[PDB]
Amino acid sequence: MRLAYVKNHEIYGEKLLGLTLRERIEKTLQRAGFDVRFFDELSLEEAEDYLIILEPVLILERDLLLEGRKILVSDGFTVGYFFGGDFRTVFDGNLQSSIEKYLSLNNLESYEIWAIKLSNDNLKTAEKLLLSSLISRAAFARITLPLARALLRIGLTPDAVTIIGTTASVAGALVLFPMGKLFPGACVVWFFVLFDMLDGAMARLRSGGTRFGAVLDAACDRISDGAVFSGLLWWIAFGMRDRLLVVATLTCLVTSQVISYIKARAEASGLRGDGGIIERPERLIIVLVGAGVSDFPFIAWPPALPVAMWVLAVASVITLGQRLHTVWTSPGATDRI
Amino acid sequence: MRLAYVKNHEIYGEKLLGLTLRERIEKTLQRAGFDVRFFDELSLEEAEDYLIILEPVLILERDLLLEGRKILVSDGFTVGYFFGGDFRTVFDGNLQSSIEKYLSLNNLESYEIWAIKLSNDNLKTAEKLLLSSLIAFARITLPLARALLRIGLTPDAVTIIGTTASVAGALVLFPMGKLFPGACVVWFFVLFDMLDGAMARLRSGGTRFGAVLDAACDRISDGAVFSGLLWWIAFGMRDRLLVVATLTCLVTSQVISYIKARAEASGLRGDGGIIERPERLIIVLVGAGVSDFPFIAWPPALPVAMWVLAVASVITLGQRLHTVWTSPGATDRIP
Ligand SMILES: CCCCCCCCCCCCCC(=O)OC[C@H](COP(=O)([O-])O)OC(=O)CCCCCCCCCCCCC
Ligand SMILES: CCCCCCCC/C=C/CCCCCCCC(=O)OC[C@H](O)CO
Ligand SMILES: CCCCCCCC/C=C\CCCCCCCC(=O)OC[C@H](O)CO
Ligand code: NA
Ligand code: NA
Ligand code: NA
Ligand code: NA
Ligand code: NA
Ligand code: NA
Ligand code: NA
Repeated sequence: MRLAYVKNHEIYGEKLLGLTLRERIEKTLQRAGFDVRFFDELSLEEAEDYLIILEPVLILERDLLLEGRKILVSDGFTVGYFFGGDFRTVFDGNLQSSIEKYLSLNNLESYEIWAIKLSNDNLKTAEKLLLSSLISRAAFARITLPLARALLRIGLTPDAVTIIGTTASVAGALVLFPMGKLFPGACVVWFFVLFDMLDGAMARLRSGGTRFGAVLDAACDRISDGAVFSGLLWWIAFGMRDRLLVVATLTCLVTSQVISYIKARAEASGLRGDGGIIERPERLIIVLVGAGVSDFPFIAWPPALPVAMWVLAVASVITLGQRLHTVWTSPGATDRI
Repeated sequence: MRLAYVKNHEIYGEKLLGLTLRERIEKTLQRAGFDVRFFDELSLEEAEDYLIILEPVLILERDLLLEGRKILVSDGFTVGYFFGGDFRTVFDGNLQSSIEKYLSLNNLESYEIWAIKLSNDNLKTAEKLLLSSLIAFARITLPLARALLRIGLTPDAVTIIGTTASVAGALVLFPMGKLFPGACVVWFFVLFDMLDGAMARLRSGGTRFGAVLDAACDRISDGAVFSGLLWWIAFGMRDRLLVVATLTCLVTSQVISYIKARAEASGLRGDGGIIERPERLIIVLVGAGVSDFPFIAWPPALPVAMWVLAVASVITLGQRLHTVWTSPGATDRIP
């Protein structure tokens, strides 16, 4: 049903980390559900999908999801094409002319794949990238990049997007949470936290960000977390009138601020301060899911808000210790000044 | 290589200002480029220079430069000997006679250094002289630091103790409405946490970890102060507008410090602002204390201090950000 036509190249005969690039790309495409056909002159068997790979490439993605009609790209180089079966009606023997005709007749999008075009002079980089791949950031890039392109094209800048997302998140948190609309507040806050995350991709498309932009993005993270926790606290203290839960919420707020501060300050002194069980994404998911479940339409479970807040509280205290341990074990930490 | 042979003594195990005299003289001589070897009977390893210290001594000089053949002295007392490697050819097992022979065979000059020969009955004077060497503040802060070091405390321990005591004061006294005693306790133990700097100066000089810990504990103390105040304001006073002002103060106090830390982590500046941590603490603590002052408390001091602080904090939040924006290299593109 799915055929992957790979053009034979000289470098696919080279070995890399025990296996040849030929078998490597073959198994990679087979994992993606493709039947692999190497070729020198293209003969289009009847299929529903065609993945045609013309340049020699090492694919660095484990899970490859291809749909629609796309041009696969990698660092600006056009790796291959993902066409429908209808391309057989346009393929007239001359591959370049058929490809150009098909691109003129159809709507195609670009598909940024984590891969590297193989040449005689970059195989060491291919080895390094394969090791990096073996340890989804690639799927994150493949989703964020078109949105970043669109936002840049309508005149937005990465820092502007940071401020927009942070302002919308604080507005949602401080408006919807105090009046008890925990589920729509959780949705709005999550949407605009994801929105604020786009500034990095936008700066990558501008061939570079700035240090001020990074500092602004992080300080805005702190502002947004403070606002989420403050709006939840307002609801818990004055809506629910729950003193124990206020204790948990104040603990969550202060500890999340200090957890981020430890990493920042350790790096300011030239040390490490990262780590911990609960970082910002897990922290936001636990509190927002707890708030959303507590106000879910029709079948809300109100105890989800306290359970999330208490678990996070303990999970934050522990993290605060863990990061301190990181600072304590960083080289030069106990060095005398 | 140059070897410093120090004769072992019981008194080198005594601690002065947190560190032992053995470790103190060891680090001092290592700063001078010597490999330090403690001994009771001398075995001369091969070296280019020999620094022989026989009496127990505290060296009070930071920069010691030894080049020729010399006799180190201090106020008439012979501190040590600086001989060449050729002393290995004259050492016959008995150190005093070999030293006298080497002195008879060579011409040496007396190098007057700043040191003190240690005895059991002058350790207090030696500690006072060491304190003079390492550095009101002098009458109150330094003796308190010396006392805290003497009972085995270290700077990081005092940081944690002072922060824990201030957090306890804030979280016990403020929520039940005891704003004046809470302000007193918090101020006292913030000063206590500040004693960590003097203790580090008296010891090695402090660590990067210590600096990071002191600052993170500052953040914890500020969070606890504002949280106890918020508890009282929300459930004791039932004043919601003042609660928004207090939440603004809390969040902004965390974020203001985070900006500076994060900018410095990026190699930029982030300090400044109209209201810094000492001013913030003075404002909120004075407002709470005046609001709960004994006999004739003035209730409006708490809200005025908070709202000012809120307005003063938000502005500060911008200023530091502007500082980051104007730091050299801030807006440079990173390829
Ligand atoms: C500084 C931001 C303040 C602007 C807040 C905007 C809220 C608009 C009102 C939205 C509808 C909420 C209705 C409601 O039930 O609560 C009203 C409440 C104020 O009313 P009152 O009870 O104080 O009279 O409303 C509130 O109390 C809002 C609670 C949020 C207060 C916490 C502010 C913390 C700021 C976070 C960091 C700031 C960035 C520098
Ligand atoms: C610009 C700001 C202008 C503000 C103008 C004043 C507004 C009204 C003041 C209310 C404070 C509450 C008054 C009564 C509560 C006293 C607060 C307090 O500290 O109480 C301690 C004591 O334990 C309690 O019994
Ligand atoms: C580390 C920073 C995060 C820690 C955050 C912890 C905040 C909660 C701590 C103590 C509250 C103690 C409550 C003491 C009793 C309440 C007094 C009260 O307000 O009672 C009002 C009364 O019911 C009608 O006027
Ligand atoms: Na951002
Ligand atoms: Na920027
Ligand atoms: Na951000
Ligand atoms: Na209650
Ligand atoms: Na301290
Ligand atoms: Na230290
Ligand atoms: Na401190």
